[PDB]
Amino acid sequence: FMLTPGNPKWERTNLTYRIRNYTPQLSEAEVERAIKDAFELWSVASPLIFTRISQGEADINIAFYQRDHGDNSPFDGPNGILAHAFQPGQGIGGDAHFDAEETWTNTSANYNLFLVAAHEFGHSLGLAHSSDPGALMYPNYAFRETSNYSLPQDDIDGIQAIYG
Ligand SMILES: [Ca+2]
Ligand SMILES: [Ca+2]
Ligand SMILES: [Zn+2]
Ligand SMILES: [Zn+2]
Repeated sequence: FMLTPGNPKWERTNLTYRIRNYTPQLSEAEVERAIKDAFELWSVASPLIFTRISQGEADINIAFYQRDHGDNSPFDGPNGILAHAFQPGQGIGGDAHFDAEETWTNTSANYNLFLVAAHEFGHSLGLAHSSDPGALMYPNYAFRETSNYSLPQDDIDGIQAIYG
């Protein structure tokens, strides 16, 4: 596994998240379900608890944006970069942005919002990319059955190394 340089970590364990907007490819429910299940993989392997707020200042804000979107790291249209996240911190820290131009799905067709969100959430929690091709934290996307999905061992090792 690989930790974000500088080892940034949340000095807190109950963190809140907020879904600022949705993608019209999927229903709101399915979007909300992908995010919830994505936060839970990490949750069952660490002491972190995740609470959703409908509005207000959450620790981790989630949003789908296009090209330029205020943070100096414009997305690039279809394919290529799918999403990105900010390491732990106050402010934009912890935030996860998804490319609004992608095809978001909840099947095997590219892309599956759950596998990508669970990936972004590791970064928001302080993990960098892993060189283990089987880890969720691998640089490039790959579909894995999601129905009864759980965190690969290399990723468990990773949040464990950070949070215990
Ligand atoms: Ca893209
Ligand atoms: Ca934040
Ligand atoms: Zn962004
Ligand atoms: Zn990544």
